[PDB]
Amino acid sequence: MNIFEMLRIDEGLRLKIYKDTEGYYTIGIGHLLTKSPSLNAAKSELDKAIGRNTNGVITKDEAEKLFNQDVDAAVRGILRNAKLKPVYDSLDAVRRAALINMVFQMGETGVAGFTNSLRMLQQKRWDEAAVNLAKSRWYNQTPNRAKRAITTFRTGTWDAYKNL
Ligand SMILES: [Cl-]
Ligand SMILES: [Cl-]
Repeated sequence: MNIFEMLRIDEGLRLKIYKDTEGYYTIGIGHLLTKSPSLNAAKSELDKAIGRNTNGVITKDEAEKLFNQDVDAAVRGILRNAKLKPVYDSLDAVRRAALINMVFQMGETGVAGFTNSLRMLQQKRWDEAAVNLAKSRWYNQTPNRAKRAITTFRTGTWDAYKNL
């Protein structure tokens, strides 16, 4: 198991524009297009991202390419973030993947706001951090996915993703 496989399980793969859990236009493997309520705005962002007139539909290769870019961007945002970087450096390989997952889903800013959980993770207080992470809108709105990430942080293994 690795970050790519992990996120592919959490986000799924859709080749036509769709609305995510928050109702935002998205495509591929969780690639957010726009928070705007307009399909046109979404189609236009898609074309700009792919480099062609797509008509709201892309191929698998195109989806994977956006995915690669997005993971890279997520890692780069963590490393550039003063609050995130120290946490990430302190963690093992499996838990790093869970932090990337969260950044991919909610953005650097969002994650950087979990101050208390971040400090617990850096301290290696696994159970405590897991309880604190669950007290969030994130867990209440997408509980199954949040549970998977939280279990990951708690155990340092891929058990939550094994079977999926
Ligand atoms: Cl892009
Ligand atoms: Cl969920």
